[PDB]
Amino acid sequence: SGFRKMAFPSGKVEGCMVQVTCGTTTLNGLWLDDVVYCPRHVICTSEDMLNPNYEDLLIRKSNHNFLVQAGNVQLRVIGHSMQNCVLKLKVDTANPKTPKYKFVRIQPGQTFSVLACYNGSPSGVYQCAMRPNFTIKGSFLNGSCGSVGFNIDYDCVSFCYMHHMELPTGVHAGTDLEGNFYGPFVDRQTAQAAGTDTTITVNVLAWLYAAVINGDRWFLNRFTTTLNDFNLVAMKYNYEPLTQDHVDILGPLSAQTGIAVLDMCASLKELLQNGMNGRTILGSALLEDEFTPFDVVRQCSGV
Amino acid sequence: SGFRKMAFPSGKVEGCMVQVTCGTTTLNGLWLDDVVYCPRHVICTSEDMLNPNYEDLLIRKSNHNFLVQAGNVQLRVIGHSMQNCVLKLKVDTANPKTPKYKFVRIQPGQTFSVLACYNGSPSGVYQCAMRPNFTIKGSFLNGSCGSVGFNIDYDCVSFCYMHHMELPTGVHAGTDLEGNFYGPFVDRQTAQAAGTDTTITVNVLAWLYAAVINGDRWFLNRFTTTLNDFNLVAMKYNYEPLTQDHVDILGPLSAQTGIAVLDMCASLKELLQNGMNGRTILGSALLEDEFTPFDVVRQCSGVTFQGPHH
Ligand SMILES: O=C1O[C@H]([C@@H](O)CO)C(O)=C1O
Ligand SMILES: O=C1O[C@H]([C@@H](O)CO)C(O)=C1O
Repeated sequence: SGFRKMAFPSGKVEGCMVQVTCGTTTLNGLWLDDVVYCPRHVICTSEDMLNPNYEDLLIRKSNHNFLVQAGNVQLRVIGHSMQNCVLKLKVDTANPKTPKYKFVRIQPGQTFSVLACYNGSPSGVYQCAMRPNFTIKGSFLNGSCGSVGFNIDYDCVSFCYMHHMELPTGVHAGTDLEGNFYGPFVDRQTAQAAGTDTTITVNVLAWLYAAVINGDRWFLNRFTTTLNDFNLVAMKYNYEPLTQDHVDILGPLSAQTGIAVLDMCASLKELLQNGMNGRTILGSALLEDEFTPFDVVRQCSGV
Repeated sequence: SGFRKMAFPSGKVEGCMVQVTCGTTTLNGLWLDDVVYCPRHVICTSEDMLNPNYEDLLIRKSNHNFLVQAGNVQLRVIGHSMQNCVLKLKVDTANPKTPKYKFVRIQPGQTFSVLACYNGSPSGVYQCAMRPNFTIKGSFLNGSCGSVGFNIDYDCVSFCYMHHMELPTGVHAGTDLEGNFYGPFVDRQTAQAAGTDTTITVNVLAWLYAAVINGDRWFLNRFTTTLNDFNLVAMKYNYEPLTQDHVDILGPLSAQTGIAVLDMCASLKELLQNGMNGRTILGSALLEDEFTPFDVVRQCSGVTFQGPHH
């Protein structure tokens, strides 16, 4: 029992983190086989980031301009190419600690673990979710660029995020491991607007189900609601629309607890209108939306 | 910027987790050098946990009754001894992945990362704190016993907790790596009450300091209070007393922010009585108390630890 923001073990990812330096700019790289992936803005200074032209800044660079350090063994760069917003540096040595891995692009609402790194050294691991506006509310300091987000599906490490930027409002943007940003963001220091951030409804319900599995039941009620009847209320409170797909996804949690999805939907709606009245659910005074239904299954059952 | 429940990188500890099976009971063990540490109740069945005598159940076992599996090597047990509530099994092979380690007993209020394990395979890592009532608010399922809690200095893993049981209120109890339980709990299926839990005051102040580092300053005021005057108000709200020691520990955060500890205490006093008035601090509507002053300093300063590339 008990419920925690649980991250995956970071060992398999620790063995892939390297330091990539270009000029006076240093950030982290992902070393899989004989390729090192890192944000392409490693070739920029601070003044450069105001309006960088990556076409030009890369043509001016050679293999010897990239200093890659794995621990403090220096990896020799033998090639370089740009794929969207990530730089791919081929080195002369394959990473002996490369795990079974896969490059995936996640949907908003899905969660993943982040291994925060500085100078290629691990600092901490934590869980977060891809917001509906394609930002993430992470913890990143200067030098953290190139840190990766990942899930471990059984034995395969699914890399899904590479950190690139901190926007002026404090949230963070990045790409998949093919270099395509999540959301409308670009690797330039400029005014960039995110979409309205909304709450991940299906995650709140999954988390409400985790609460009931853990003995928190005070928010259950006797009303019942439907699909259209739930969504008309949800979006006044900036909640994502709940689909029949979601209702199926919550099925296993419904069965484990014996409370139908539409019963639970009536409860949340109630919490939306009246508030929590000084009470708590799973140690929180807010409705948590960064646990997927799968996440609840791992902690309360086991995938 | 940003602030998160950050756990230590778990790589160095992942290489030490093994599966320990005795009879029909399977739980996790910690394999350091040629010794495997695990909870001693691996030798009990459900019928034995009602009122076990571990001296007896252990005398009726010998080395071949303990099956230890590391990955897909079967470790051969060549000795077994009991130290308080942990069982120590010597194996014929030293763990090649042993790091600097240390067995420490932590104080209530201190935090550590837990590597949740099942069948000797790590499943997840999360941060938590030793509650003042010597429980921990963990996340553990059946088979998780033997999971360990730890801190990392730089390359040294300080082991401080081994999981043993879930209390009926859903919280968890365990021992240090010498087998001594934290708190008044015992490894027998019996009536056990944890007791009233209090809020870790010095941790809340550390987290308030983290907030101001991150740009959240709305709770600051012009007042200062005295340790005695703050504690009179705090302890009416089920808060741990704040000592001169605590005030010292917060010194570095005070210097970094330019806010005296007793100034921050004046802010906390207000938040305790009036609430947050529909606002949030670091994305939370509650006062967080599971970040130590040290936890705030490294996360806000980006302290790193030794990776696997020597
Ligand atoms: O999160 C951030 O990303 C950039 C980069 O400098 C970090 O490597 C920055 O300034 C942050 O605060
Ligand atoms: O923490 C726990 O201890 C018991 C034990 O049966 C697991 O081995 C249990 O089910 C937990 O959740």
